[PDB]
Amino acid sequence: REITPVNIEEELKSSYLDYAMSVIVGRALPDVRDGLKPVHRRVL
DNA sequence: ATAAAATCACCCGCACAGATTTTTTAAAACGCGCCACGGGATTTTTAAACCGGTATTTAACGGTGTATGAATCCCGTTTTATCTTCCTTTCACTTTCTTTCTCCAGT
Repeated sequence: REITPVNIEEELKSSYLDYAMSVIVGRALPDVRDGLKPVHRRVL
């Protein structure tokens, strides 16, 4: 209800995995077909 | 190299609150002087003590029915004891400027 217990390990793992996957797949690595990051493609 | 979140100076007019800065004014002070007042030595008069006596006026005493003084419990007020601090100060160190001493190539 208003208060629900949660273990710290699960929260840490979920949040860090989400952040790491988002950063790896959508911010820093280029594509092999056109060699562009998402920001470059959006600007163009 | 991509993301998340932040910070400061000045220009132009106008109205007002607060902080210096002259300017004026009333109190305190100084010097000189004179006459109002108090001391000293006589006259005069009256306030209060003393004898009466009488005629009131007060205070001590015995019942009822309260209003308040000491005790307890709190909370804002002011004192006092107790921490940190920025400018003064020198001072050994470092840095930076000024003069001097050679080198030294050229003729």
